[PDB]
Amino acid sequence: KKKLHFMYVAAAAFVLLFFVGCGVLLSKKK
Repeated sequence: KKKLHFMYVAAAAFVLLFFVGCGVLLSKKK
């Protein structure tokens, strides 16, 4: 469970780079 608290939050910070790359995809949808 502790892994979901710290080891996880640390992920949401890095993995964010993959979620931000989709931003352009949405703005492209027309």
